Amino acid sequence: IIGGTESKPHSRPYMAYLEIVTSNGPSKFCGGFLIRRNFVLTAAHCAGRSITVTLGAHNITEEEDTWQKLEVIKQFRHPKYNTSTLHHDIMLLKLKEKASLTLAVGTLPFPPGRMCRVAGWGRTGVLKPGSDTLQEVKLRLMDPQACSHFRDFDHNLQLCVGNPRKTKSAFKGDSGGPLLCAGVAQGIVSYGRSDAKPPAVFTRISHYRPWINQILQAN
Ligand SMILES: CS(=O)(=O)NCc1c(C(=O)O)n(Cc2cccc3ccccc23)c2ccc(F)cc12
Ligand SMILES: [Zn+2]
Repeated sequence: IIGGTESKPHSRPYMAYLEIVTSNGPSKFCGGFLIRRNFVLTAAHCAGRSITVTLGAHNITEEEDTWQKLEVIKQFRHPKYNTSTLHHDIMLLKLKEKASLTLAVGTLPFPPGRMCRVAGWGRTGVLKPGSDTLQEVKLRLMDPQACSHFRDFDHNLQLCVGNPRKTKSAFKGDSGGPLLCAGVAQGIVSYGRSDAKPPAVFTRISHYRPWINQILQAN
C-alpha cells in the first residue's frame, strides 16, 4: 500500500495473508479475504502448488493469540483466467477447516460511490519493502476512461481505482486484497503500472457473483 496508514490492529478481521509455494520453487505472498468460514477470495495470479492462509494477523512477523493459520485444500481458479489479458483474475480457496469467528477473525459481506478503501501487506513504494504491518488507504473509484492506457481494461469486468493526481495506491504485495466501498466488497487488487502511477486495476466482484455462488453452493 502506497501513501496509506497502518491499520488499527485487527480492525479489518476478514483480511487473509497468503503464503504460496510456487509450483517451481520458493514462496510468494498475496492478500485475500474471508467470505465464509472455510472460503477465501483472492486473485487468480496468486495461484501456486500449495497455499497457507493466516487469519487474525496485524504484524506478520508476530504470532498472536488471534492468529488462525489454515492450509488450503482446493484452489478454484476462475476457468477463463487469461494469463495474457489478466481478465477474470479471481480465485476461491477452500480451507482445510472452518475458521473460528472472533473479534480478530470475521467474514466480509457482499453500485458504489466514489470513495473506497483497500488494505494489504505489500510494498510502500516502487522499490520499497513489503510492510510487516497491515496498511490501508482511501482511493477514488475512477471512470473506465481513466484506465484506457491499460490495453486489456474492460469496464464490464474491472474497476479503475486511484486518483492519478495522488500517489495513493495498492501496489505489489497487495494482490488479492478486497476493495471496500461503504463497507461492501466491490473489488479485488489485480494489476497496475510498475512505476506505481495510479490508477490500478481491480477485478469487479459483482460480475463474478454467479460463479462465486456456484462454487459456494457445491463446496
Ligand atoms: C506475488 S504475486 O502472486 O502477486 N505475483 C506477482 C504479481 C503482483 C504483485 O507483486 O502483487 N501483481 C500485482 C501488481 C504488479 C505490478 C504492478 C502493480 C500495480 C498496482 C497493483 C498491483 C500490481 C501481479 C499482477 C499480475 C501478475 F501476473 C503477477 C503479479
Ligand atoms: Zn494484535
